[PDB]
Amino acid sequence: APQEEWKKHFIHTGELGSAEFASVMSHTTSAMKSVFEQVNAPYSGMDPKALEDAINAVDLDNKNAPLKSVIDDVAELVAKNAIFTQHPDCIAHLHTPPLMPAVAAEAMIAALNQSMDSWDQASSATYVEQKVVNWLCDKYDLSEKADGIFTSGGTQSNQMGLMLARDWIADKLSGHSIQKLGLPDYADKLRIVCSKKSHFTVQKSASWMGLGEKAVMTVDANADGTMDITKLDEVIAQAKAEGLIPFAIVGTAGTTDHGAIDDLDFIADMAVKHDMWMHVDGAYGGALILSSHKSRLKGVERAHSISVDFHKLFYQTISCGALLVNDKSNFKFLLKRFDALKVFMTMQNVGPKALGDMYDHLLAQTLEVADMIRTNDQFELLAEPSLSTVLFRATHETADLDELNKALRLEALTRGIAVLGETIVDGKTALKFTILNPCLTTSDFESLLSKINMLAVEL
Amino acid sequence: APQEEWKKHFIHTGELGSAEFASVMSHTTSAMKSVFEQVNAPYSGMDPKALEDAINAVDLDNKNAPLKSVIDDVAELVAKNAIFTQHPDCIAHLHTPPLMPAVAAEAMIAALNQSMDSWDQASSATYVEQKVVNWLCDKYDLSEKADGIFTSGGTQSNQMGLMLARDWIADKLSGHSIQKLGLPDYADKLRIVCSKKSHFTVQKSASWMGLGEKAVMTVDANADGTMDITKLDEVIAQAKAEGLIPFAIVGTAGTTDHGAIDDLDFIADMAVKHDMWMHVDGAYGGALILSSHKSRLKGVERAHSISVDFHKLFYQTISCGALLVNDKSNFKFLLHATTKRFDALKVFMTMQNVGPKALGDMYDHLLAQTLEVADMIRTNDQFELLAEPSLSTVLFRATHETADLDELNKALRLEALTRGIAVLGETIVDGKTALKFTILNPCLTTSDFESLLSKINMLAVEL
Repeated sequence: APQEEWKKHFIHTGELGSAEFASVMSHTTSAMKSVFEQVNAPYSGMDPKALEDAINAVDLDNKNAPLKSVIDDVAELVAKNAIFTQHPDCIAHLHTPPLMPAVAAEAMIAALNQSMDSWDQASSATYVEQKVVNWLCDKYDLSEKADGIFTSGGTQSNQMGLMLARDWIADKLSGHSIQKLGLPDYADKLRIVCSKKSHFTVQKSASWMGLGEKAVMTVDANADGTMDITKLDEVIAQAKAEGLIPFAIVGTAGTTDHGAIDDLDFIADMAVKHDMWMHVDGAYGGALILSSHKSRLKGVERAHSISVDFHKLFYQTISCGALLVNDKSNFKFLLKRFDALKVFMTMQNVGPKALGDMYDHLLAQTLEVADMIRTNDQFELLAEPSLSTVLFRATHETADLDELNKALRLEALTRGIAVLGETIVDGKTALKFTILNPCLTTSDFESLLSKINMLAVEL
Repeated sequence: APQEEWKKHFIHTGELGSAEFASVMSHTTSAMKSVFEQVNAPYSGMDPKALEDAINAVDLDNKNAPLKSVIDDVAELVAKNAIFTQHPDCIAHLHTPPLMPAVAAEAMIAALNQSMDSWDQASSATYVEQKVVNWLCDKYDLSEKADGIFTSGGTQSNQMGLMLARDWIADKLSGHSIQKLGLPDYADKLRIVCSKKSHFTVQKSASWMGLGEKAVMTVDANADGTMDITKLDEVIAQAKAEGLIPFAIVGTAGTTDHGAIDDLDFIADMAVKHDMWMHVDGAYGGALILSSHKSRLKGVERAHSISVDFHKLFYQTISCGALLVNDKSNFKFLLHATTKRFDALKVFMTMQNVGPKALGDMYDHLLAQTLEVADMIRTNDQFELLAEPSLSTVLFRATHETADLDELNKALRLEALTRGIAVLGETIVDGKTALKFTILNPCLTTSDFESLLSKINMLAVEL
């Protein structure tokens, strides 16, 4: 009935159909510009309980306010108190400050609202995604039978590559269709091999697909975080001696805490020797394929599958991930948002070389930051960097450092002074920088170390 | 290292830090306005081979062009040749024209780039998501113990609801942790009961979680698309009598073709009698909770789990879905996506702006209009109505005294698409090719439908 009133809530084609659209989006842009301009820390420091109370009090039933005012309210309450990856002291996790071409692509994705499940919901988008996927297969130097699909991120990609592996091995061993029949009777013997430092989405993937955490067999890691190749075949051979069936092996290209890259070529050799599927978790370090350091990923091009997550080191907005396969017939076992537009635009604008130069810069800078910590007597460096993470702690001659560094991390977060990672290294609490922003200077790091020390002094 | 030239590629905080950002976004908003203004059909009608060739020819290596020109190029090649859900003649699928508040929300989501997996990556966002979840649990009248989480949409929500059911039943029967141990030895007996018209993500869900398509036990559907509850008790009793373990049942609130709503209350009573998990797939008709037709979902409040797709009839941009559970203790099975986006902002903004009553009013409208369109087809000798509508879909076909109708209706559907005249659904109804309207846009008029049927007839006359 009052359809004329409803027209303002929607975009329409033809003359004047998008005037309100342009007005509203111009308004949202200015609102966000004002937020960014007034940000002076990674977090506002607002009491999380007070923030929670104010959000909980918001009226979602009888407010019915003009959209521009709802945008102002969200700017003020939501945006102002968010975590600003764009601030130099937000430096904890694989949580990327977004690239401009991805933020622009999102504006077009939203307005078009294409659905990737069929051509007639995603005409030009279907071809864009395939073009990006084709280009990706070329960058990782995959075979002529290679293909890929965009997913929600590294988690869904890991789960998909491993679920492909699950169906692949059952078909191999006994021509058994898991898709039609469920898991085969020997499923309880199947085992996925991975490092102690691989992402927990390996165990989670195994649970989801019905094998359970018990299906995951770990191999000891080295001290730099890499899988220990001198133990690998032994773990596989002992399993087989016990009647177990190692069917998949996960090589990690960029561990979450160390940024370690497994020996992919040796892992690929093991996959050949023992007839396993190699899945490469390239969520973090897969971006190095564009850099001067591509050689560290040698063996990746031999993978059965590879998870690539663009919303980490490619700086794309969440979600943006792909799963690649060396042989697209493996997609037979399996027989949605336009996130590929982000990568399509990025590569035309910033381009792959620039991205690689950024990563070269990040690796060098991370070495420099380790050196800064090493020579600073209020800190202790806890590992030598492998990629763009730094592992370190505040130090004191009498204080209980586990206690100090846990308190430190949470205080810095709560006050909005810095957003720092926290892990265990060698049995000790470590703080973590995950350096992603390629525009930080040594003075940023110097100021960051000083903020952290000033907090340590008070605890 | 050219850190000063890289600066242009990123937003920064403080004075002048977001100047380029504003300029680029304003450019992009302008480019989309131009696109929308020049759009005059659901699809441009460009030869798909030509469009694919042009897209494949794009340089992703050595172009390295200024961002505004790349934006111009994508507007020209990608946007201009997209499927426009905003055009009245785009009317095939559960593919929604986006609500303005969802589009504005995406701008803020993209700029903040919060990651929902932890508070220190999503500080205000975590509470926004929980607020919206709590609100949803109210709207569906769930228990004091209810909770939910946002997902990528109906597929992920279906898979998660049924995976929870899978772990729930192993825990109940033998205290067996599927999380820790994998499927129990009796897994081969487990069965999920659904109708012949349920979404195929039930079978796909079963395949993903290790049970296989053979785990799905289908029950006959009535002609109107609803589950036939006539033999449902006996089908379950017989399965159990054979040593099978029916552990979950899917009630569909809005089937894909008919828009039929299963008798969710009786399914819930089956689940009490037979000790099963009832999962409600409300990806389509879950939205009716806000309308005058809420009564049709009676029984939804008793579900063990409910999937809700906001990017369908709630008009949110893809992705925007959630899975609700009546007892949050059931989430314990999940506890050992990661990186997930702040989609809940869309609903949070939409309910402040449009609000639930206005959406309810839109749905009342859509149900009435669908009946009106069915009537219009009924009294038009050029078409044959193939089902009485149940929600916002209409099933019909072009008719002719001698022509092969299966052939005619197939050809006109594909031709309407490739010429960009209309985006129409196609299905099978009583073994006959049917065309389909999925009416979603609440702003369409009688004259839109008259002209749409006229456009279709003219295609038919030529075929």
